[PDB]
Amino acid sequence: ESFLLSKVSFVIKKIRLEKGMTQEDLAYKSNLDRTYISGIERNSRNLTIKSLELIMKGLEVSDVVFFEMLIKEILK
Amino acid sequence: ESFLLSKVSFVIKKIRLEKGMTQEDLAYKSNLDRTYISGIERNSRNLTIKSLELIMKGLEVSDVVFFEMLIKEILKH
Amino acid sequence: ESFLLSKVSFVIKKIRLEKGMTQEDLAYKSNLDRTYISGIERNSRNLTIKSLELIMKGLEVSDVVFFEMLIKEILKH
Amino acid sequence: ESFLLSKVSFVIKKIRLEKGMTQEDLAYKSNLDRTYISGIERNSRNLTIKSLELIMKGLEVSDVVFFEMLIKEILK
DNA sequence: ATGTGACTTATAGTCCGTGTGATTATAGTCAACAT
DNA sequence: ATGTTGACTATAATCACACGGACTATAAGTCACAT
Repeated sequence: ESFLLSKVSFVIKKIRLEKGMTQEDLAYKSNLDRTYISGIERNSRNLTIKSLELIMKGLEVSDVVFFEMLIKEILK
Repeated sequence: ESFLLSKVSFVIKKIRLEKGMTQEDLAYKSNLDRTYISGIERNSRNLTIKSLELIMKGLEVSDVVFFEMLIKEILKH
Repeated sequence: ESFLLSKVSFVIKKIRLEKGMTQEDLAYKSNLDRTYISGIERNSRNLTIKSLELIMKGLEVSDVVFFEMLIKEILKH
Repeated sequence: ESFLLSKVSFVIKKIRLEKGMTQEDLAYKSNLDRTYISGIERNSRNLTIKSLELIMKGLEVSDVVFFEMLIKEILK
């Protein structure tokens, strides 16, 4: 697997939780598949930017906040 | 098309020129086709995080540094 | 345009495919531009004996056997 | 300089002589410059196929006969 | 609720080639004077 | 006759790039069945 990919996924999971969402609800909100999301969170998926963008919409988080977070997460 | 993509697209080119690289050099070190590097910069193609990671390694730049410039380009007017 | 040129350009391609090479290998091995190899085959282009020699070295072929295949191509109907 | 380019030039000179032609006449017959011809024969020019072709027409020699000769000259 | 697996279908990514403006090196062509 | 030296100017040859079609790998999106 990839280092970045795991932290993207970790971040996605982090934010979903800090907000109190279920996967079911992140899937609904972003108009994507729930198993799709589960896959990403166990990090069994290699998103495209577009997909990442949809997940950010679903999380209701701007690109900037996401990347600010991803950076922090990246530095152990 | 996509907001984030053209930003990612823009930043890949910006860095590449800042480092005096050519598409040929880049696609070189990213072990992607020079067609793909062109494709990305040209028509903001929808790359995968893994591919983006390869390009970062190609640009001889870190995850962090890239995303910090990404944030800057998004914030601009 | 020129009789001999399209014969030369035909034979460069023939050999290139016979040896299972691609254009951009040959462009490397011949120590000429990517687009020049294309341009020679694609249209014809008016190359120099020195450049022709480089290509022959690149096709991994001798002056002699090149010209022998050149003669054969000229002689065709 | 180049081996091939030398043998080419030598051949051009050879054929010119076996036909009893002067350079002046070889240049008239192919409409090129006499100093141009001179230059090739003293191996100071790297001609293009197009030019080579004009010289063959000026020598009144077919492409095939030229290369047949060029091959033989190439083999010592 | 979340996590599998496995199975299509869209598309990301590859591979080989075409065609092009802009710049640099050099062949094409023609002087003057040689011998 | 041929040789040589500068020249000017056409174009060979370079360099960075765009663009397309066809093919291969894989992400996108949806089932069934776990827990």
